[PDB]
Amino acid sequence: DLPPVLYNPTKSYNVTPEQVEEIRELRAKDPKKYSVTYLSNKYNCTKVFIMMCTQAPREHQEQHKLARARTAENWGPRRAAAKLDARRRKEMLHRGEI
RNA sequence: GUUUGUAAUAAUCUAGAGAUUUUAAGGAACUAAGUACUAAUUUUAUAAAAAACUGAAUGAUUAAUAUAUCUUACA
Ligand SMILES: [Mg+2]
Ligand SMILES: [Mg+2]
Repeated sequence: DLPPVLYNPTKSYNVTPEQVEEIRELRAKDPKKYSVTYLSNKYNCTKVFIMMCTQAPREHQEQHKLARARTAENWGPRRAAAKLDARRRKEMLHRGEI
């Protein structure tokens, strides 16, 4: 037999051309309430696909980048260095260096 | 409280060195309790750098994409 399975995903198509429009009007109506997680669970999709059909307005996106930047300034020199190492190992991996 | 011991003044007595009384007097390094009388008392004194890796469980938020082309829209 073959060795154990580690990653065998299954693609699904649960959204229709009409439901895609509902995802667009909702995301633009209230991006705070109709988050991508809420729309993902509502239409039984992946959080990525929700982002492939529509994007939040530029105003809602800037506050997301700020929220992640404010939590980053709370890191000390020891945690900020470990975070940067984790981001470099990933880039090095895809360059064939790891 | 404890300790030392009956200060001075005054009264009386005394050859006079002294005695008696006021007198358990007057003191005191010490102990205990109480008391803010003195000192803890000058305008952001100093030091302290501060959340690793992998697996598992379980959340939040988000383009967390690519290819073709050079024009597109407005006025
Ligand atoms: Mg005694
Ligand atoms: Mg860690």
